[PDB]
Amino acid sequence: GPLGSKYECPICLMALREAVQTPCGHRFCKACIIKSIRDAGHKCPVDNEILLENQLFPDNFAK
Ligand SMILES: [Zn+2]
Ligand SMILES: [Zn+2]
Repeated sequence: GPLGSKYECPICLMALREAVQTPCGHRFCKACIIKSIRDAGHKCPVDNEILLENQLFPDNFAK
């Protein structure tokens, strides 16, 4: 639809579910990134940095 993502998961083009931040600094949905790294390869699709499941940390939005 509208073009212009604001903290969005490019994998599903949906708003971030549970928001898991990578060490790369990119936040993805807690499932989309997992199903992209243990299925295709361990990388963030945007910029191809090596991403591991244990390296993912849910973002604290309670601040
Ligand atoms: Zn997603
Ligand atoms: Zn990245």
